[PDB]
Amino acid sequence: YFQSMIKFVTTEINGLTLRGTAHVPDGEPGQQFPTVLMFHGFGAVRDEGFRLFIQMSNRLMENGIAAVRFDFGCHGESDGEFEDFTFSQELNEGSALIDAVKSMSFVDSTKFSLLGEALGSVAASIVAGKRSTELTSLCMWSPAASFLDEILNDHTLQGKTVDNVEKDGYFDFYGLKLGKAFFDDLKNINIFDNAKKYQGPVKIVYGTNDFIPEKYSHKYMDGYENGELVIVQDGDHGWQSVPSRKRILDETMKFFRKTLLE
Amino acid sequence: YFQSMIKFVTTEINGLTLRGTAHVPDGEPGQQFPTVLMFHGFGAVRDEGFRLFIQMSNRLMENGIAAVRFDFGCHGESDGEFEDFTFSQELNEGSALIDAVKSMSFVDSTKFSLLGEALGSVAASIVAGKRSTELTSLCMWSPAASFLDEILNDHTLQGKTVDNVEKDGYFDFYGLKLGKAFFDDLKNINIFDNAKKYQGPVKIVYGTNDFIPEKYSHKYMDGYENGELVIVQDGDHGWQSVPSRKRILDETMKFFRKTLLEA
Ligand SMILES: [Ca+2]
Ligand SMILES: [Ca+2]
Ligand SMILES: [Ca+2]
Ligand SMILES: [Ca+2]
Ligand SMILES: [Ca+2]
Repeated sequence: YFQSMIKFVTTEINGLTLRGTAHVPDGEPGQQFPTVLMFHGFGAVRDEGFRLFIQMSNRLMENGIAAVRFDFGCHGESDGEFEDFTFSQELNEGSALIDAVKSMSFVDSTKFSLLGEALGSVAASIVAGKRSTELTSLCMWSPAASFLDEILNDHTLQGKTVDNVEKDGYFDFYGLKLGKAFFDDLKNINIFDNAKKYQGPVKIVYGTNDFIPEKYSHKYMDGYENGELVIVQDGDHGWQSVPSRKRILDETMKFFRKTLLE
Repeated sequence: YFQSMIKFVTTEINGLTLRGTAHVPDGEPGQQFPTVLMFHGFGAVRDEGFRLFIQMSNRLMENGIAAVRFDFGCHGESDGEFEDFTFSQELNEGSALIDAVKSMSFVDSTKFSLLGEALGSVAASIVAGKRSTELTSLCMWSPAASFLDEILNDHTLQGKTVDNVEKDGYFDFYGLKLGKAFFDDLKNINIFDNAKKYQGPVKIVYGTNDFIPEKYSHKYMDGYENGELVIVQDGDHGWQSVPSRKRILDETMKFFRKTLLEA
């Protein structure tokens, strides 16, 4: 019998090494656990903001659910330059990470779910529709499903103009160079028609102080046969208040207990 | 022969597992390399913001300098609750990390330096002064040396009031609880009298848009026998523009080439 452990994991997808962390519950040798794979947001890292995914991972681990989270390609400690990042490759990696994680010794291939934050929720929704028979459930926090509308119609990315990409040669995201390839690839992305292909249990948690409009969470619900939408009064995009951090962890543990343990 | 590699490392300090990443250059079996140990800022993680420490780590690694960076206790993936965090224990961990990292198999303990960002620069400056023979050189980005003055004199932590910590039991830092122990421990901290004990090469990089007042960088320089201050026009606290990111990486590689590869 081995106590719980935190270990570091890697995988190779399309020639990039993706680097991640796994939180494995207490158990006997060779035990396979229900597992949540977590997708971080745009230009974020696998910890997410202010220990958010770390706290969620430990909460799951203490309750018998393994938690795995990788840096996407061109993010965090994974290989790849942000200038080469495209959302299509994030989607390819998210699908490939299902098989990478289900191959791990401690993961029950039949009790496996996705959790997302922000753009990671958008990726999770699309991967879930394309790999619907792989997922026991799907949980989406603060989904950034407005990102196509904002960039393509309002010509901004998180409020900053995208109209100087040709003049500058890049878009400046907090000191990272985001390339033209990202913007050229946006025409290939479909969120909601792909997302409605997943008809397992879905939970969406939206905070009223999120800068993403609430209507995008309702649009997801319009397409889900088994959706639940929780509106957290005065929650924000990253669950960056003490009360809303407790709320997001509790609501999510409740959902994964119901769908992966009960 | 071995190509460069990224490996994950852990060490135990005062009952907490601290978790870190090491970037090891290309080399022969058992080769040892000049090494930079990096200290992140307050409530940050070992990647620092927007890949900052990752980019610096890879730049060093590509040039034959190993880079090591841990989450401090109560930060990132390391053990410890933020409610229990104190700066004194950060200083103790920084001291213990010098010893743990100097014993790593790929580290040349005779060519070993610290790099800091923000509060990590303050920690680096104090540890460097207390362990004045241990470091080949010291580089500080955007040192947050105002933090005691801000909390103790202006009664704010990054602009938010600290006056309710005793009544309410904690301070809310972006969803994390920061306990009274942190605030009670501030009286134990001395920055500048400790920092001036280090007499090796020091480089400070300050951006004109940093919210930390420039005067604090001059106070450090006033106590350093062998200091250099670079002032980056339009640089900010976290080096969060493409031009200022290029500048900070280039200036720091230049300093570590001089102090770790050419000396
Ligand atoms: Ca246990
Ligand atoms: Ca593979
Ligand atoms: Ca690789
Ligand atoms: Ca090489
Ligand atoms: Ca431990």
